[PDB]
Amino acid sequence: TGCVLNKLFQLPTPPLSRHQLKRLEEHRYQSAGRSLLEPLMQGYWEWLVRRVPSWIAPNLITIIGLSINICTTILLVFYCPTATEQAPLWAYIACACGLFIYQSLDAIDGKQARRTNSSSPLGELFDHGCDSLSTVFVVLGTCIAVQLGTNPDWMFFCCFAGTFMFYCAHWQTYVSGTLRFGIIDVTEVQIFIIIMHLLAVIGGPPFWQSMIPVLNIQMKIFPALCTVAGTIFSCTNYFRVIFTGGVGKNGSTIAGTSVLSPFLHIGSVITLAAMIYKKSAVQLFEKHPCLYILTFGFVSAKITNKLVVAHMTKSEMHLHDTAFIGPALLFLDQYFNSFIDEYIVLWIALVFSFFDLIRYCVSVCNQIASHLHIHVFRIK
Amino acid sequence: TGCVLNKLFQLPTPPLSRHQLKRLEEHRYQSAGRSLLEPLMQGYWEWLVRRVPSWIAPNLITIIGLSINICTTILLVFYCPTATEQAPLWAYIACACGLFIYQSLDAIDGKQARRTNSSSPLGELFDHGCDSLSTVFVVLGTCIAVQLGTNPDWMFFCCFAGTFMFYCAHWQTYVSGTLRFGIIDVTEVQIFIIIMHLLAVIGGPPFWQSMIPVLNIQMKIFPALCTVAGTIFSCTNYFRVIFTGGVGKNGSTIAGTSVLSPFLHIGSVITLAAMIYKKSAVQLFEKHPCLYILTFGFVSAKITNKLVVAHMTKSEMHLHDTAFIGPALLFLDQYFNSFIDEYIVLWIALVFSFFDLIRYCVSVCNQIASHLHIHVFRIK
Ligand SMILES: C[N+](C)(C)CCOP(=O)([O-])OP(=O)(O)OC[C@H]1O[C@@H](n2ccc(N)nc2=O)[C@H](O)[C@@H]1O
Ligand SMILES: C[N+](C)(C)CCOP(=O)([O-])OP(=O)(O)OC[C@H]1O[C@@H](n2ccc(N)nc2=O)[C@H](O)[C@@H]1O
Ligand SMILES: [Mg+2]
Ligand SMILES: [Mg+2]
Ligand SMILES: [Mg+2]
Ligand SMILES: [Mg+2]
Repeated sequence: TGCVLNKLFQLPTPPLSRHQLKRLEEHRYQSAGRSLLEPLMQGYWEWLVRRVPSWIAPNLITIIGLSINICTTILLVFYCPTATEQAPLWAYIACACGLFIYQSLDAIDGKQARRTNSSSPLGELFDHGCDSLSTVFVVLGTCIAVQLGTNPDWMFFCCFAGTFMFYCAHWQTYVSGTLRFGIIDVTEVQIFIIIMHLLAVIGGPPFWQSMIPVLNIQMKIFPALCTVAGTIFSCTNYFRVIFTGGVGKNGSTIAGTSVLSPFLHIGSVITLAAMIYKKSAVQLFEKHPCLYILTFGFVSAKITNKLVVAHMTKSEMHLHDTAFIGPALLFLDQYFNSFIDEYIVLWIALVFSFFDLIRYCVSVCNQIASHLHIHVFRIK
Repeated sequence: TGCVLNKLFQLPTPPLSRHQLKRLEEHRYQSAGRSLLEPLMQGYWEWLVRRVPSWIAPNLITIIGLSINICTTILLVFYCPTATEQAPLWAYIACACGLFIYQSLDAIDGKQARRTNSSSPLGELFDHGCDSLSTVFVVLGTCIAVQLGTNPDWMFFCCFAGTFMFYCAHWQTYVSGTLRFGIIDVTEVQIFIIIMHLLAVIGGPPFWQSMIPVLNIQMKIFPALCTVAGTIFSCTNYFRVIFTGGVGKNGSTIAGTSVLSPFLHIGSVITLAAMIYKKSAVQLFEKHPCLYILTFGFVSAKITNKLVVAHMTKSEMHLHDTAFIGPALLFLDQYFNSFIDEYIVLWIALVFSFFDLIRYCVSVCNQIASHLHIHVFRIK
């Protein structure tokens, strides 16, 4: 049983050459900037991390974080799959508490890593690899909380903008070598999302359906308008640095590739999502919104994780990836006038994309761990 | 003018690594077998090659062959673009003479190469690269001669079968290292095509429309039935050797790749041609058959030439190639319910595929020529 399962999750060919892993060993983390709300929370997080026992490995906290986040959002998705129903109030509280636990466990893992001398390139790749998967579920859970499924165009834009903004933050890191925090970053967005879930508890659908008297717009467009305003502001800060801050030869990226090369990957994901939406004869997204976002979210999360791998190995990005096979199956199905029911194909695309993400992650983590001789979830 | 034009035809990145070209230098041509009609023509070709002056480089004869073949077929395509009209009789004679000149010039180029000590890996790549382009035009010209455009399903199968059979002959060479001639090969097929053009001169449309009394099938299906029978016979000889004749480790190819890997490339070309045909709302192939065959022919010819390159460099085949961009443009256009007229998109796809083929060929030929220090069209 263990031999077949291990063979199922290992990639047939090693994803990294021997020279990139050695180059990965020479990598040294550099970050700059300070978020607006971060200095107040540091006192809380410094208290919390000191209570964690020293024998707990860093990557085990992260996986606990994801598991709490996945379970609470999947339960919320289970109760409200078209985003029009109302779930029991305690489910939103559980998601609210789960995200607060996630944020608290994320922010202390590197403090535990420092204190215990267990900082490693595996930890950095795993952390940012965990952040990439969590981001799709938090924005989806937000969309459920505001019942944005009744207005799909706003739902489509907001969910994919968050994934695109998160990828673009990592894109800046691929060119410049340094993680730069804005005034509004992950902490402010997540704090805004936890409070929003509590208003969804207090006011329900009548609050969200109430009219804002000054603007004559529905209240549901305000988080989306905040997403528009937030995207423009965040992109402006990020885009100045990609075009002017290239440290490679002749202002190229650190890998010597074109500064526009990561755009094509996330752009292809967003474009494919747009192609399937506007051509669907059965209104696929409107009938099954949560399942669709999860399918392309795993595709998007893997593409982000490949950029992290590309960052850590100082390598080029190949546009051709197996992650697009699942969306292509959906894309080919719509080409034949939906000869098979798209809902069945979407489940096939979901299951494939999930397993393909997990297979890549397990194979990369195991290969690096064997080379550096540490265990991923155990301290020696 | 010369700097911009040279930049237009060179690929931005060198297609071959330094180690594959060195490995290409160690390649030694090996062939086995004898065709049925070849021993009688050898006496004629030995007479002809002795009359060619020794200062003519081999690759210049080949390019003369292609130019005569291209011009005569394009003139025939110019007169009969839907394959239903009748061209003037002298145009078929010119094509008949042109193919006879092609065959005669092809068969003597290696004899000239031997006699003059000018045999080189560039010559072998250029020769098989020239054969791959000529094959699409000869089968297309045959289809014009029999007016097969009135029956598109037979026209589609026969043209693509010839390209697939020719690729498969080279596929056997990629696994086994040796060119194996059958009893029915290029010589017998071309001799059958020259005689067929002369019957098209003698009998015209009434002969081709006459009923065969014993079978109750139209005469137009007989070359296609010969193509079916020929494909089955030829595939049977070829397919035994791919499955049992692998000389690599554990019966793999000489490059260590799966024996099924070349199938995916030519299969994708044939499948794409099939997708665009059956979904077209405007009956695109029936209105513009010659233009369609030329578009996918250049795609198919390049993919064959990449296999030749893959053979000569003992390298793996990458499925991702720029040659598919042109068909994909057509494929994406049909996905949006033909928002642009497919005829215009097909011209765009033709022009792109032609330039992309030429760009690849010029860049590869120039890179190898500079490394081995010979001139492609000039003997020192
Ligand atoms: C801004 N925060 C701190 C609130 C959260 C986002 O920040 P993050 O999690 O991307 O990184 P961070 O600022 O916590 O940095 C912690 C650092 O610890 C290291 N790290 C992380 C995870 C892990 N399993 N092992 C590690 O050694 C990495 O070098 C990481 O960069
Ligand atoms: C069976 N024929 C001979 C009628 C035609 C098909 O055969 P082909 O053209 O593939 O090869 P061939 O049997 O003429 O072999 C001629 C050989 O000459 C060499 N050659 C070819 C072309 C060229 N410009 N320079 C060369 O040195 C190659 O090694 C080639 O293999
Ligand atoms: Mg952290
Ligand atoms: Mg983190
Ligand atoms: Mg020859
Ligand atoms: Mg030849």
